[PDB]
Amino acid sequence: EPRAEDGHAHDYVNEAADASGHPRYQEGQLCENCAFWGEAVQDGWGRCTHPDFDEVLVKAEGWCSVYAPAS
Amino acid sequence: EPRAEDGHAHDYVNEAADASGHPRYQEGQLCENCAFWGEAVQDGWGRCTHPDFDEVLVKAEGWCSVYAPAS
Ligand code: SF4
Ligand code: SF4
Repeated sequence: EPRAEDGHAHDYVNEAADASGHPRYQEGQLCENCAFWGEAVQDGWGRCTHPDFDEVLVKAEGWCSVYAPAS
Repeated sequence: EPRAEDGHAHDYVNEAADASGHPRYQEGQLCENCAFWGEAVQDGWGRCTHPDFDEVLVKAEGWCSVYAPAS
């Protein structure tokens, strides 16, 4: 699938540091340690199970406002 | 806490101007200059001491029909 573009859904960012001034954002929060992290695919990219990112590839070091701590 | 969406309570808008249609609205009126404002908790977002806004965060440039001027 095509790689996700900043702002895709929920304020998505390919560079979590970029989500900085977001009230919900916390240091340490990445698509990688997210409860929506499907599996890795190619060169930092992976799949997000959250229904909203079903047709794009997302980035390991990225972030979105729908972020939940992995269990 | 979570950010407050538009219409949360008392005609709430995260962007003051949007309320230009309210009888109680006046240019220059903002959460940050409101008596119920409990200051920025996060960057551009603060607390509201009004019980109807107690679970959420409100926005410095927002406005609610229960606005009260402050010093
Ligand atoms: S839900 Fe989690 S994994 Fe999916 S894009 Fe947002 S932060 Fe990344
Ligand atoms: S009462 Fe309304 S205008 Fe005043 S701070 Fe709370 S949300 Fe903003």
